[PDB]
Amino acid sequence: HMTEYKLVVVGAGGVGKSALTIQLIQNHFVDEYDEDSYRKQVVIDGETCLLDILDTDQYMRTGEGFLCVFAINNTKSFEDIHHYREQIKRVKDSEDVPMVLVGNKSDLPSRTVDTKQAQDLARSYGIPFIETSAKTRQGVDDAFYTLVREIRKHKE
Ligand SMILES: Nc1nc2c(ncn2[C@@H]2O[C@H](COP(=O)(O)OP(=O)(O)OP(=O)(O)O)[C@@H](O)[C@H]2O)c(=O)[nH]1
Ligand SMILES: [Mg+2]
Repeated sequence: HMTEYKLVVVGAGGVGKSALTIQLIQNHFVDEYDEDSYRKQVVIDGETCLLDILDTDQYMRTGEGFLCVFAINNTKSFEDIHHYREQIKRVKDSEDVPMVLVGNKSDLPSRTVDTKQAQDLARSYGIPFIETSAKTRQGVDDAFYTLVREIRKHKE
């Protein structure tokens, strides 16, 4: 009676992958954290979805959609997005994998990646860009829901 979506959250260490997932799962922001996956049931456009979420193998090759996360005060995390996308394109053998680019930590003032750099990168890949804060919860639902919608756009 519900539809499963297998989602994988990738990106450089420290960008807030666990925090974003924990925000989705328990509606709270964890300052310090620690080895498995999470399930969440959520209605998205009138469909009961069971999200199966891996934070950071089986999931990489069977994942249906990817959140590619960098932090907006970590220029290197942003630069490394290319490596994460090439990896995904390799291990799914397609140039057209459901994916959302997420720029996390928007609450922080120390901002070294501009919204234009990020908009440019996402436009080049043909994917949505969503800005988030795991701390304030801004954008978190939006990122996961938009990923579900990209998966649907691609396959039944
Ligand atoms: N201010 C702020 N801090 C955040 C945010 N997201 C995560 N952090 C902090 O950044 C640090 C790293 O967050 P994690 O979720 O552990 O990062 P991760 O990407 O899962 O790191 P790995 O699991 O090592 O790959 C932690 O101290 C978090 O509290 C955010 O949106 N805003
Ligand atoms: Mg993590």
